[PDB]
Amino acid sequence: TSCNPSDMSHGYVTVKPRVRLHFVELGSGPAVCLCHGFPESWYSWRYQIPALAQAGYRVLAMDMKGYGESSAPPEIEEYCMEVLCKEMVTFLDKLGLSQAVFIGHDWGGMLVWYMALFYPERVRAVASLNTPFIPANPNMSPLESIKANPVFDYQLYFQEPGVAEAELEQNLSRTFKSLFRASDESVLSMHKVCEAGGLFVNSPEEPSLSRMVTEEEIQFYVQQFKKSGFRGPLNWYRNMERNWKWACKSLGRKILIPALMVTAEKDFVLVPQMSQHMEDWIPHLKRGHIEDCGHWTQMDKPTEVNQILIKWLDSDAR
Amino acid sequence: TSCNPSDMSHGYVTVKPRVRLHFVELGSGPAVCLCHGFPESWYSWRYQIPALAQAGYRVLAMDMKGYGESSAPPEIEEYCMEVLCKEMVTFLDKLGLSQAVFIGHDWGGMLVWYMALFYPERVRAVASLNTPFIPANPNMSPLESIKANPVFDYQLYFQEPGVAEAELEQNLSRTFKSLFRASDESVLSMHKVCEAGGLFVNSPEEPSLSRMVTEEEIQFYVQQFKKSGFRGPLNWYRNMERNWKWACKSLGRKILIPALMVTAEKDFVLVPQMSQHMEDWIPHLKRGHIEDCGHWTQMDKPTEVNQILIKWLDSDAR
Ligand SMILES: CCNC(=O)Nc1cccc2ccccc12
Ligand SMILES: CCNC(=O)Nc1cccc2ccccc12
Repeated sequence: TSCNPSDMSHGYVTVKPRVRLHFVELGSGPAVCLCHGFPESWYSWRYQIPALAQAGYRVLAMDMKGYGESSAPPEIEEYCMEVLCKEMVTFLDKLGLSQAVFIGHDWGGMLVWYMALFYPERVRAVASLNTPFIPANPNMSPLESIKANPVFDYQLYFQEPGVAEAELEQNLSRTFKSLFRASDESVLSMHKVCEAGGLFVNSPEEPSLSRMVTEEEIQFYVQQFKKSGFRGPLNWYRNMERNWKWACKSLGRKILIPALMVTAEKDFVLVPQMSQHMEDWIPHLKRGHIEDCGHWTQMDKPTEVNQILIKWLDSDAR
Repeated sequence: TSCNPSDMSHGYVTVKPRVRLHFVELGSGPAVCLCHGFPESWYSWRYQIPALAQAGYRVLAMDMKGYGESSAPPEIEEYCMEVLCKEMVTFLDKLGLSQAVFIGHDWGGMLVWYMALFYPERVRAVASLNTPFIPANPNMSPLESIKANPVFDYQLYFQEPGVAEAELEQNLSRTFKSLFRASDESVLSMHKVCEAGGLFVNSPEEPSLSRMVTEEEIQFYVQQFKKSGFRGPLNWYRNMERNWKWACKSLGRKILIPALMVTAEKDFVLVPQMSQHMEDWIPHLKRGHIEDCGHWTQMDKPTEVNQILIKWLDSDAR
């Protein structure tokens, strides 16, 4: 079971005069906020939305700041974790929600950890797909940390505004077809990007459609990204100095609320090994692991994600 | 406590191609659907929305078909009880709501009774402000019943398309200032409206502001009615025979779900005596009565409306 955009309830919350956030809503019961990653949409949760609502939950699948129908200001400062988390709290206030279960993937996963860290009174429970929780080191710089591991090469390529924007916007159909693939079907070399010139360097001009996605699904991402482009989505990566300084202010405090860390076996960037020793800083931490699952966790193994999320929600969040 | 439109969560549900239903959403818990009357808005529930949300309820204040941000087709048939009720069922389906407590006023009150009558499985509990539930007599004609009562003379004036629209749209500021008044402040005589050839005859050109409303509140209704006018709202009255024929299909069946009948002492059109013997057709009917309260119930006595609704929701709807 998937989602048809015309058959969904579309909600709009003005968090700031310049910032309006779009979301889809399905089901009744406890509020469950779904936060997608880069370069995604609310549509990335298409298989989770009817499954979680059927399970007995009020699903609020977000269109993150800079994505789809949500506002996309050009400023880099507008995409730091501090302002992004603040808006999500304002989103809960304007909807009359005291608490909500926050589930995130990729960049959304990073947001949900900081939402649980800085606002535990507004987050009932926290779940993250692929993205682990690493407390910021005050004696270590955020720039040299990305330079240390060769897999985060594309991150430095994403820093300069306009450089990644022109490549990703060049051909939207080619962009999502090359990105949304299973690990065995993938051709993207994340280890070396800056030297290669771009991300779709080894990718063909007309790539084949992956087994996880259809032509209709790919074209929805194409139409959504025509509204604002890639500037807003890429700006999430351009706040390494601001995010590090804000995270160092928490230092000592822990995420005491019920947590769930879901690792993807085939994610070569957000490797399952990165999630090690997370229970030292998170006492009520639960785990989930998906075999043959790449980076696009929701699209790759929807049945496995639905099973783990529902089981954890009914036992630890309810 | 009231509602500010810019700070509200705006939801949109496309129930039919050409028909999109707008609503404001606040709070968590059981779904509470609020249905306004003629010539109103979701804003008529401005005092109820924060009160019910604070009480522990998920408030869904509707912009009824033909009002404000909701779709307004010009077809008369599009505003009969049958198609209006079916669209509200589809509204619950697309939002993933199996049940919702329906609270209505005026035409919204007539809609909620028919939602409880034909779709009791989707109506958790039913409440109505001023509007009683009278079963349709298959031997009695709809035009004969309205003509027999001198108070329903204005309904005959509302029949011919364009006639009542031209008067109500002539001066929107005058329209809402003349209509939204407490019974003692009323400048409109609902008797002999056809004889006078208009509703605003005894009413002055520049009417004074009522004690219930401010200038800011009046201007909101003006701006909302600039979008589609009065054709859609007036079409709710132009389906007498269609509503009678559909109601006759229920014949003999009782509303077995929990129900609330709230009467307004000073409503001279929907008089408290019209609600007599309602318990014969509704076995589990609870009552409410507001003294010194005119037709604009929510506006006139907000504190009393909130006290009665919350008390009943906590004991019968939950
Ligand atoms: C929080 C940092 N996470 C990311 O940058 N994730 C990714 C973004 C875009 C393409 C990818 C392709 C493979 C793996 C991860 C990818
Ligand atoms: C379902 C039938 N109810 C109505 O027609 N209600 C009314 C509509 C417009 C103005 C009014 C003014 C006073 C009382 C009732 C009024």
